[PDB]
Amino acid sequence: HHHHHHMVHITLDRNTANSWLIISKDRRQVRMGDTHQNVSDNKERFSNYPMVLGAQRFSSGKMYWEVDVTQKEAWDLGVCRDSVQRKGQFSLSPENGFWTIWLWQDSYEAGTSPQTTLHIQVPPCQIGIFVDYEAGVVSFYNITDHGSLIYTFSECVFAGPLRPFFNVGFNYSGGNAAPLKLCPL
Ligand SMILES: OCc1cn(-c2ccc(Cl)cc2)nn1
Repeated sequence: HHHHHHMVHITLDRNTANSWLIISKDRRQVRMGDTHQNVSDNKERFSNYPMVLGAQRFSSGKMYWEVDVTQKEAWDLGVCRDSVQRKGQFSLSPENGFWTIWLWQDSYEAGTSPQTTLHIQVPPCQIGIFVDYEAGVVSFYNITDHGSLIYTFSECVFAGPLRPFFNVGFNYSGGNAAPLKLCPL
């Protein structure tokens, strides 16, 4: 792909984070804490899952960023509507305002309803995410495998501003403590 030139500098929004997340001072890394991180509750925080949004909102144009997932067992990445549900249980689907892929139990899947099996020969250490607002496209790239395509959502009905979306996943196993990191341009 040749999307690298639409690179944008993404930072995480502390106020949206689940209360167990630890966001780095530069707002470029997030990981699961071993306890509640001593923050007040608010209507923006994801309550049920270890999720956080980017601060940036996109309503036009072409945007590209990269996320490091090295040595994680589970995570979700992509974009979502600014107005997604924050509280209670929900599925990651375009009907609920999410355009995402994930790793879970040694398989990669796209957040369609129902979910779609992905075919990845080279487990990614870094994922590239490309959004074309006008075209209604979200695409995912395997940076470890020379930028190979993972998945394209097309005919997307965004229906509002978009925010970068992150889930560091649960760490029930003790093997999923590693952070998500926004990679430099
Ligand atoms: O480290 C064990 C661990 C804790 N969590 C967890 C689950 C749900 C929420 Cl809302 C917050 C944290 N996941 N794994």
